[PDB]
Amino acid sequence: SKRFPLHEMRDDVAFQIINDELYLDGNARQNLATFCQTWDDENVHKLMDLSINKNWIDKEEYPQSAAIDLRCVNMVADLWHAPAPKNGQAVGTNTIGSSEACMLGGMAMKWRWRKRMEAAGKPTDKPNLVCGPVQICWHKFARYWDVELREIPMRPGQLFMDPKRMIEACDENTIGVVPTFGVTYTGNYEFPQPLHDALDKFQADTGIDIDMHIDAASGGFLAPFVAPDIVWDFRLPRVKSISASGHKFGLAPLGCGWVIWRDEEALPQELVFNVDYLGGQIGTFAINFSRPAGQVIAQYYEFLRLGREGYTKVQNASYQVAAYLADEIAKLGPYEFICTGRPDEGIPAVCFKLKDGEDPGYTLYDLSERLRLRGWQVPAFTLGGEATDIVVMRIMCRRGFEMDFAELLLEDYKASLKYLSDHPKLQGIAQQNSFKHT
Amino acid sequence: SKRFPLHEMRDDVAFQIINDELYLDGNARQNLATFCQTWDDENVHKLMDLSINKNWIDKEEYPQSAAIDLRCVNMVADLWHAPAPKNGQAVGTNTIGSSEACMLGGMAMKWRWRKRMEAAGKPTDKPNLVCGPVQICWHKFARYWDVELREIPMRPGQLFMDPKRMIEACDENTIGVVPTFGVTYTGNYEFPQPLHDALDKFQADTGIDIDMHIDAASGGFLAPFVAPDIVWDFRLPRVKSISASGHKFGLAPLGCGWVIWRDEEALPQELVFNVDYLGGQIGTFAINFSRPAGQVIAQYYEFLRLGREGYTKVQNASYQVAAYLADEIAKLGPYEFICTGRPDEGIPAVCFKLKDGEDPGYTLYDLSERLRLRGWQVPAFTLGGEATDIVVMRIMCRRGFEMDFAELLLEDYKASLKYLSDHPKLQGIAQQNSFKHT
Amino acid sequence: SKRFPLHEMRDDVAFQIINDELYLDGNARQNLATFCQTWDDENVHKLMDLSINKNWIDKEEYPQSAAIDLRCVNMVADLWHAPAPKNGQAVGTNTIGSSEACMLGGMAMKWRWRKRMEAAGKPTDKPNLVCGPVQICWHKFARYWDVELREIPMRPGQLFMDPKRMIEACDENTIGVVPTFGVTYTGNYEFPQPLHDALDKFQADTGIDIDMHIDAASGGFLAPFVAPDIVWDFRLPRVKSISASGHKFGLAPLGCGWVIWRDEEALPQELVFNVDYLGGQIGTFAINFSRPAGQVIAQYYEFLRLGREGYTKVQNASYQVAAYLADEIAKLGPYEFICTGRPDEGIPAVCFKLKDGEDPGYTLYDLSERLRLRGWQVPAFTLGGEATDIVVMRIMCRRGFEMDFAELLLEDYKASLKYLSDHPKLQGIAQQNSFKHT
Amino acid sequence: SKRFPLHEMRDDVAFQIINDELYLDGNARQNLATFCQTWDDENVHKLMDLSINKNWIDKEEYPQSAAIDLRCVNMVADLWHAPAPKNGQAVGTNTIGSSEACMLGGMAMKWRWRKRMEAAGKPTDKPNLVCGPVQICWHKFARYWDVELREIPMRPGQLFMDPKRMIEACDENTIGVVPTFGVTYTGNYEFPQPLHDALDKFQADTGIDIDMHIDAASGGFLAPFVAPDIVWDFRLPRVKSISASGHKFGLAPLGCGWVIWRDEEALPQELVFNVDYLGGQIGTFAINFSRPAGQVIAQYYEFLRLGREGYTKVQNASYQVAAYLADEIAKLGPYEFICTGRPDEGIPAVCFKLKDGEDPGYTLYDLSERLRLRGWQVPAFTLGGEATDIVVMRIMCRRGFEMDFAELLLEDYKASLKYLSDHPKLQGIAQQNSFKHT
Ligand SMILES: *[C@H](*)c1c(COP(=O)(O)O)cnc(C)c1O
Ligand SMILES: *[C@H](*)c1c(COP(=O)(O)O)cnc(C)c1O
Ligand SMILES: *[C@H](*)c1c(COP(=O)(O)O)cnc(C)c1O
Ligand SMILES: *[C@H](*)c1c(COP(=O)(O)O)cnc(C)c1O
Repeated sequence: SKRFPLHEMRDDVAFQIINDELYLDGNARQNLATFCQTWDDENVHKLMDLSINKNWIDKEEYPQSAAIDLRCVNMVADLWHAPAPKNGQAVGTNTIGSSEACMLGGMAMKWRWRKRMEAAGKPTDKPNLVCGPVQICWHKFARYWDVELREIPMRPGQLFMDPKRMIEACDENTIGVVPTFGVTYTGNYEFPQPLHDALDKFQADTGIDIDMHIDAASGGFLAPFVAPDIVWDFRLPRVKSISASGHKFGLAPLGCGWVIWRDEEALPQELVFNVDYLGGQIGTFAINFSRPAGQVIAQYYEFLRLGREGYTKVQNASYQVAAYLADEIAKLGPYEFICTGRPDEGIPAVCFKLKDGEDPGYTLYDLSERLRLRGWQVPAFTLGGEATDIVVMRIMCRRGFEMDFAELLLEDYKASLKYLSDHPKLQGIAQQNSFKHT
Repeated sequence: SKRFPLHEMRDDVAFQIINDELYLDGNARQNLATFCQTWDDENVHKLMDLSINKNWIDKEEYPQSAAIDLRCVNMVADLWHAPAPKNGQAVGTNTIGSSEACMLGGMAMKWRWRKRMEAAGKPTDKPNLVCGPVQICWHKFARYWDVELREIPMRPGQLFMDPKRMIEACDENTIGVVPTFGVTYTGNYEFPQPLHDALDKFQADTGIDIDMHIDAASGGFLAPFVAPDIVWDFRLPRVKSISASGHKFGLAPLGCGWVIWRDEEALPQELVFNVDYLGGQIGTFAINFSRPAGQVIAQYYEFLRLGREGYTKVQNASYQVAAYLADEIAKLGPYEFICTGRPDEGIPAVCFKLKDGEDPGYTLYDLSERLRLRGWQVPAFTLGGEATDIVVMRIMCRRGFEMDFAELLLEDYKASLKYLSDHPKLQGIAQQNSFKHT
Repeated sequence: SKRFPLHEMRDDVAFQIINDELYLDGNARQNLATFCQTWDDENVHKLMDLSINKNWIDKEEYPQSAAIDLRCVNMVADLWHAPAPKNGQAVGTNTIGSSEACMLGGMAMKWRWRKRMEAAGKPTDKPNLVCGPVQICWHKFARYWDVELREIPMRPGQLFMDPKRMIEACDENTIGVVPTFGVTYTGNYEFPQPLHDALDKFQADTGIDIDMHIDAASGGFLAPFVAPDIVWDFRLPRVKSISASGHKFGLAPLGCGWVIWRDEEALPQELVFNVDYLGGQIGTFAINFSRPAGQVIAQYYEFLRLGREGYTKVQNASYQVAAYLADEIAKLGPYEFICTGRPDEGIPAVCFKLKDGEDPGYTLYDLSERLRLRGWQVPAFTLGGEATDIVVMRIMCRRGFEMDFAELLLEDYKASLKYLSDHPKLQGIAQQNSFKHT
Repeated sequence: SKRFPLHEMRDDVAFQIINDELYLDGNARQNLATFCQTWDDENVHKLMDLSINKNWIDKEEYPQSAAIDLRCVNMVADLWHAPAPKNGQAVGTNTIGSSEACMLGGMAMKWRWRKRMEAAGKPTDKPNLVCGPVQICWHKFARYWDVELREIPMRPGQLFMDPKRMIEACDENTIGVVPTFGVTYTGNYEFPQPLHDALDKFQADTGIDIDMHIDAASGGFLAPFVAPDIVWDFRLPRVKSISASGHKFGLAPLGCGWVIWRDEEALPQELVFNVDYLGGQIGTFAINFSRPAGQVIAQYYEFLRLGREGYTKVQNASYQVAAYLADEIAKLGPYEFICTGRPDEGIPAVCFKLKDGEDPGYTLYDLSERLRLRGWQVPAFTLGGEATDIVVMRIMCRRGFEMDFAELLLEDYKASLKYLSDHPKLQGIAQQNSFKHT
């Protein structure tokens, strides 16, 4: 049970035991809380099966996996408008996910800032990072790398880091600013452009030059296709690096993330380690070492098969569903929407709360429980900062969640409302927050 | 081939294109350089295929995957003699590999050390780490977390960190010592026991109490089965944590690593982050967030199917082949062996060099090249520290590399020698280090 | 939107669309309400796949499928102690399920009765059928064939047809008595032996000769293996026919039923239809005509693979889990058990209710809902007969639901109780019967 | 050796034994006697495999299977011009085949009649059913439900139920008329419109109001696509119900039938039974209960993939081949055709007999045997009624039977004729009817 087994067991019996237990896991098709891919593609399955033993770090034994990874780095860099590479190869790396990507970005950000302060003869004893309602990976970064996290707290009417409060927290100890292009909590984009203008003025008034790292975990694979006019990437001079989750809207299977740097200068060479290989040593900047290359290969398949044309069609379908749900749900209760699935505002999500004062006879926690009985997982949870007095419901519309599935959700939603009305004693009982990806 | 594709392509054409390219990767069956699993098991393939979308961090949607992970943690802790958990669950976590596991162990060391010094009213801005010929992940750890790496260099006579030099580098700023229970370069174990005795005396003399973290990337899944008497794990009081690679001798597919802590006190809770889940929040101490659970499930399959009984047989087979090759190769040239595949000395590997002042007409680099033309990748490389000019050949004997495969290698080895003798001009031409996992 | 589609679409697109929505169906591994097979066997999947086009009624084109069906009929007849047939072939047939099998048995009863009456110059326009708490297929039989259904009502302290009330309902117009060897509602066996004794005495006293048809939908593939001493089958003279569901404890996949007659005399030939075939016409007594032979083939696979000893082990495991749950659940509340998974009393099920006048702060309907939120479907429903006031919870233990899953259920059971205790306003809200197979 | 096996057997041995004997079944590709699907589609195989455990009656655990079934009901009703449903859902149900469907239609018909007679103060103990050369399922219906079958006999000139002889058999005890829209014996359609006009006149002259149930086992999925203007469905007032076989020209795998009622009024609610489900009770009118939902899912796949335009193409291909064979075979002997594969007269079949008084030196029975030696099963059999002295050959052209298969059949046909000519003693030897689906 708790001990390492003493004796053997027939291969097929062991497989039989485990296979039967796994049916206890959900298939997530009715899970509207997660951001990760849950759609099945036969080709992706075959590519992953073929790559179970392909070692991502062994560029000697698996040269083509390595080659494909480099093409991916170039493509993502291009998608984000990185300046043309002098050597023809963009500066970036594949990672397990946005978490590792963000940490690599954070470290580079801290290193640049440090070397800069040292060149000015200033102490590098107490660095700080300015950001909004960031995902937990940034809290780990601040803690693990001894950096003071200056999180602009959420607050009624302004659930994001705005220019004014951002500047209020910036000083010579700020290694950089991290806008979240697709806030986990709500689905809305923190727009880098306005923040960028503020940083320019800041330099003009104080001489302090601050860089940006965009945590585009979700938005990095959305805006480029459905809202190209939004300027949030390398088109902005201060953006030295950007990270995103391939396994979210990048459409790759779980285990794929990306981080790109503006140019060679943006990435401190002190953070790159050379590794010997027969064809010459190659530098790597990663937290991991041995790991499978299947997700990189699957990511490439998605790029090759879809292109901008196909990604636009896929993301457009998600936004269409999200907008549909936002419009229909609005008609069923006294709700105040925070996100409505608009391409120009954020990701394909619907986030709302009960209007202040309004009491329809149930909280969102109660509604979430009723829906769970219908098989749906629609997360309800309290926000942070100075808005912890707010309870919201967030619906994520991923690939595979078609219009007809949304129609069914609406029927169950209405059925859940009718039930809550018929049984008033239910109101107020549900009090636990669901998994919200952070 | 550099920019993100503009137009889409037929799914099957995209697959066909990538599939054809992948034949350029090797299958590693004749690669005797890598430590990672290269053997195919139909059941492992099925479990992995079933888990492509199972999110390791989403304990809510995939509860059984989470349950299986916890069983593995307990089993590994048991295998390493961890003290009985007061709450029934061992303290530890699954990782992508030994690199992440080592970083988590390192940070824990750094944190325990901190609170130790602060308590004793002493500064904490100049920490250092004492170790031997460690794998690159530790060099990354030192650089990324600003810790002074005090690596005891290899030298003709002792290519490992010995008790004497270890104490010489130890002081009040030593956050801990890291013995490598299975040195990447040679395959030999750095025995923790002697170093442990030295650490107790160091405390009895200076009052300084230094702990250890065992990097058992390879050895953690070897000694427990074929050399139980070697005391290197939690049986030693100073060992507060141990890490190992499941995808190496743990026999799991690429993407699995483990780190276990002696008990709750060994892991600073300041490094643990809580995440909300409908069934209550759960603490996680990891660098990654979203990622697939298939490797954990496959690891469990190996534990269940093999048990101590099955692992002993698998590892015994490897040691058998290693010892055989060591015995037969010694008869082919003037060699000095560093590792001969002995269960009591290290892992299933053969490592040797030409005897000092002995020129047989070829270097090990030349031999490696002849073998490469015969399909084998047997790495030749220079050591580090004060042995920088020593060239060695290291042969890894993994699951799948059976006796008849070793017999073929010997025939190719002898043929390579005859060719080198018949063509003296080849001597000294090859000079590049092969991939050596570090 | 729901009209017959106008245009064609790509084969793989249509499949993709349907495949994706099928995830909305459950996998039933945590459904403890159904009696049907939910376990998966690769060999069964292969046999079914190979038989997709094998026509059960076309004995000419698919002679081996026909041969296999006949072997199954002989094996089932043998299992139920049917008298040895003169021509070497038992009288009986495969069906889609117990429903069709019961109707065939019902028609035969009605026919034997009619002929009996006609021979004695008695009217045949007012036939009735005596039974206990039968599954809905008998209510369908009564209505479709105009037979007065005399169902002995369940009542506190006697939820089954007892000898006394059975006789009270019998007369000259009774076509037969249907004991239910495994009552759907509770899982308990209605023992034929005592009822048979009553029918013998009834004949001796009134001259009325009444026969039985045993509805052994579940019990037919249980008692023969774990309680062979229970005399419920053909060993009893009045039992003219027996039916059972191969897809329940017969372990066959959905779509397999069986009905066996005592001998040629038990099956009126007026009900058999001869169909022309090259090798000679063959009689058929069935409601269906064209249909696949896959389930018959799979049933045969189960017979050959397991045999008596195999089935005994499979059923024994289910009885263990059931007895275990009954034993453990009793310790968690003021319950009165109706069925506790004892082999000598019924099927592997647990059925209970709250003790009269006892109020633990919840109804079983509330507990069922809490368990649903934890992924389990454990049906709670009101009884039939004259007990539509009593609410019970029934747990079915099928193949695949092993001990460890039962342990998990207990953990969730206890967790549900605690939640109900900490939230008393939940009491009495839930009030809808779950699917209970009738 | 016919008993229930005693010991277990290795799963692989049991599978091997059975797999090897199944090769004794034919693959039916050269069987031109059957109406059922014998074509293989990988997507249908995948869908069926995924649905092995999906319980058609458990709408609670398998809600999507249930929802898909309802879509199919609506689509088939639309295809047959059923009046728009007030509640949005057509009245009808999936069945295992046309046999069950016909019995359901038959019972409903008997009930509607009974209600009418009771209100009229007339006896209801002598019901009769008027029909033509119906398939065996109606003979079963008549026997099982005690209804007098008034079958208009086949006779030279008219091998079907004509208006005049239909009316001559109709009286106040007639529960209805059953036209066969695709006669099993000949492939010819019995046109409902002419019969309908006759029933209109019958009511005008006698006040006796008689309805119809169309047995469109084969024609129900043909005429709507290739002969839209044939008025045989709900477009006709007296048509209260229609049934058809999905596994015949509906292109679904074995185990799928359909029966649709004109409206709620056409279906006596006393024949519907309610079943409890967590989401509310749902009524069912079926003979069977538990069974797999795979065929329903596969039928939906065919509807979605093909649509009206696709079915038209598939059906046209079969008719093209039928017409081709009819035209060619006529040039090979003194034959009188009954069916020539015309879309406006019937299904894709070829039916013929030897001209009266003509003796080419062989009977169709002899020709059939010769073709069997060449791998073809082309049934030859005697008709009934007043044509008991007429022997015909019927060739069915199903999906998969391409033009080149037909060309091969013709070569073998010619070869068989030559052989018969060279061996005159063969004439008259063969005298057994083949399987003809009835
Ligand atoms: C999901 C998310 C992350 C974490 O990315 P992973 O791929 O899960 O490691 C980081 N930031 C934001 C804003 C996210 O939504
Ligand atoms: C292989 C190795 C590592 C790195 O482990 P990964 O599983 O590749 O991350 C670390 N330390 C040693 C001693 C190793 O051999
Ligand atoms: C399940 C059941 C039936 C119906 O059997 P099916 O195989 O679903 O047709 C009939 N009687 C009893 C007692 C049952 O439990
Ligand atoms: C084939 C046929 C039937 C029987 O249909 P099944 O799907 O085999 O139950 C009934 N009537 C006619 C006219 C048929 O051709």
